[PDB]
Amino acid sequence: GWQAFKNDATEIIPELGEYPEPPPELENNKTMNRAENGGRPPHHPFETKDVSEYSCRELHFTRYVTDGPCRSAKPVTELVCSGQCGPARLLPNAIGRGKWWRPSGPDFRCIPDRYRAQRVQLLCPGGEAPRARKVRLVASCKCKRLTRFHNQSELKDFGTEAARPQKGRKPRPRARSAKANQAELENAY
Repeated sequence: GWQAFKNDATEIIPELGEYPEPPPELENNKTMNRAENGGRPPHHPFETKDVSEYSCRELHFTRYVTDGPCRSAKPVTELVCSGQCGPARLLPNAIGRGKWWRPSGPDFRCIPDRYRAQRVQLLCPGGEAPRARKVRLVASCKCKRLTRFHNQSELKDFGTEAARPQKGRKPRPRARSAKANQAELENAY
């Protein structure tokens, strides 16, 4: 006996189904805003003081004086002497072409004037008492030219010093003499 089999063809026609189509995935944002500024500084005109009188001008200064544990309740006025003037040139004839002799050393200076002694009132804290303080400050001042004629001068000061030895010997003055002399006195007939 024998044993056989029976088969047929074979067709492969699958339908499948792999169509993955998911939704999107992104983002989109915007931006918008506003701000404000500020700037309103002060504004004023310009100015300037000018002074140039004759003679030596008077410099008025102010400062607070203090002496001890107390202090001046108010400032003090001080007068300083300063300024500039001319050589004051004015002759009855006024000449000068190409001949001179006198010195050509012009100078300028102002002379002092009456002074003024002011009294300040110093106050102390809770514990001490106030105290007065007098201050001698110039009251006036005038500008008077003056020609000097000084000379000579001295400045600086730098010197030195050196010391050296000193040896030696005295001389040797030698000399020997001899007193000798002949003489004849043999007379005859």
